[PDB]
Amino acid sequence: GLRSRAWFKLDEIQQSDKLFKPGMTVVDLGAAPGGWSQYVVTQIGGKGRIIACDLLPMDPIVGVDFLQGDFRDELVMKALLERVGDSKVQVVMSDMAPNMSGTPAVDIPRAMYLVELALEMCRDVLAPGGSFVVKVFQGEGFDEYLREIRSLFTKVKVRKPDSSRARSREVYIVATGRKP
Ligand SMILES: C[S@@+](CC[C@H](N)C(=O)[O-])C[C@H]1O[C@@H](n2cnc3c(N)ncnc32)[C@H](O)[C@@H]1O
Repeated sequence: GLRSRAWFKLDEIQQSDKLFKPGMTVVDLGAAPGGWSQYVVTQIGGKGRIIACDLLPMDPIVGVDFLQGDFRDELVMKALLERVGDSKVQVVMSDMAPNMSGTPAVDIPRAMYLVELALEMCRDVLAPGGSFVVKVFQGEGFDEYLREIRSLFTKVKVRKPDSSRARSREVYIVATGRKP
């Protein structure tokens, strides 16, 4: 197809939640191969920009400052913050997912650690009034994580994009209005 399933999932979320506007600065976590950043550039336009990160390398995209590295490493976090600089960040988007073993009691904790790191980054860099979109899996830790997100944002919705495989346990938490 012309675009990836991931690109279509974000397009569906943009349609339901209107997260991306012209000129915004966006952080893209777990960006490879680049569908979400590709999609967001069409919305924020040439004057907006994205600071992206993934363990894997990916094709460059004009307007996207991409840093290959392990988001769990504080050194990588520091380098991402050097790319954000004093730019106000209006949206943090995370599609990070760990390598899956196939065993829930192992995969869920692995995944939950990554989304907790994404939320912590929201606390530090997401501007007041900003948004967060994050891939989360159903099951252990979901309730507590949604609660943590609801305490940091004004409105929170749980989305299951039509393009998201009904067989997959993923959902996308879409939070808006980051609190002061
Ligand atoms: C679902 S794919 C992302 C697809 C992306 N949204 C797109 O549109 O192309 C998830 C990605 O998360 C990344 N990931 C997982 N753990 C990570 C970590 N510790 N640091 C950075 N990226 C990580 C992977 O390497 C994998 O590329």
